[PDB]
This record gives sequence, structure tokens and C-alpha cells, in this order.
Amino acid sequence: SVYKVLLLGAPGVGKSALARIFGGVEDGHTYDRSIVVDGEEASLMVYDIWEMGDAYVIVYSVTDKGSFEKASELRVQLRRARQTDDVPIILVGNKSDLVRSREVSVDEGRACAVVFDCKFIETSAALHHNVQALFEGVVRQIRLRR
Ligand SMILES: Nc1nc2c(ncn2[C@@H]2O[C@H](COP(=O)(O)OP(=O)(O)NP(=O)(O)O)[C@@H](O)[C@H]2O)c(=O)[nH]1
Ligand SMILES: [Ca+2]
Ligand SMILES: [Mg+2]
Repeated sequence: SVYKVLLLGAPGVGKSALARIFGGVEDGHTYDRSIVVDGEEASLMVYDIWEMGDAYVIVYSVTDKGSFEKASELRVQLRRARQTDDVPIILVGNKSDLVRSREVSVDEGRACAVVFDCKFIETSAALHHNVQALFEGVVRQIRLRR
């Protein structure tokens, strides 16, 4: 048993980058990596679809507001097609390192996350920041809904 995680979002947001970083000196395009989350092992199968579904990860760039709105629409779309079996959905604002070209604030993303029933987190593939945390939250979010 593995946890299938799909990566969604607009082009160039850093979907391939995050998946690539997640794996990951081990031994299991799809990326497989076993990780210990809260003392409990869990195998993840990261799916970079654009290159079933236990969870969906919607990635957007904080330096591109267009990808942010596109994320909201995808979140709405997923909702209106998957019920119940409401698999956990995580909103990810990638490219947090680019603090000059940022068009979306941390609060703005966290706001739309909570109102649209999403898990929020900002990551930086370039800096390997919150990348781990993201996939640890995914596993932690998948469980929360047996
Ligand atoms: N500065 C910075 N650049 C990043 C970050 N994440 C990704 N990039 C850059 O953004 C570009 C797109 O990365 P990529 O992973 O291909 O995004 P993608 O979502 O796979 N794009 P596509 O839809 O074309 O497949 C690359 O040049 C990559 O180096 C980040 O956190 N910071
Ligand atoms: Ca691996
Ligand atoms: Mg790609």
C-alpha cells in the first residue's frame, strides 16, 4: 500500500522541482519515497501528472498571481467532482525565495486556503525549504481522514 499524491497547478510553478527534491536517497514519471511521519512509516508515490489519488497538491508561484487564481479554480473544480471521499487538498505557494517578485502574500494564500477548505504552506524548491514539511503534512492529512 502506497499513498498516491498528485501534483497540480499552472505551468512553471515548480511542480517537477518539488517532486524531484522529495526523492530522495532511497529506493521507492512517479516518485516513490518512504518517510517516517510521527513515528509511523508511510510510502509516498508522488505523481507529476503534467510530465488513484490519495491526495492532491496544488502548486502556485508567489511571484505569479495568475497561478494563484488558477489554483482556486482547480480547488473549486476538484470539490465539484469528488464527493464524498473528499481526499485532503494542500495549497502550496512555491518560490518563496524570490522575495522581490512576490505578488501573493503569505496571508492571502492562507486566507484562500482556509475558506476553500485547503491545507496551506509556502515552500522553496530552490532552497529546499518546507519541501519535506509539505509531504509530511500530506501524509499527516491523508490519515486524519480514514
Ligand atoms: N527561484 C526559484 N526558482 C524556482 C523554484 N522552484 C522552481 N523554480 C524554477 O522554476 C522553473 C520551473 O520549474 P518546474 O519544476 O519545471 O516547474 P513546472 O511546474 O514543472 N513547470 P511545467 O508545468 O513546465 O512542467 C525552473 O526554472 C525552476 O528552476 C523556487 O523555489 N525558486
Ligand atoms: Ca526515494
Ligand atoms: Mg514539469
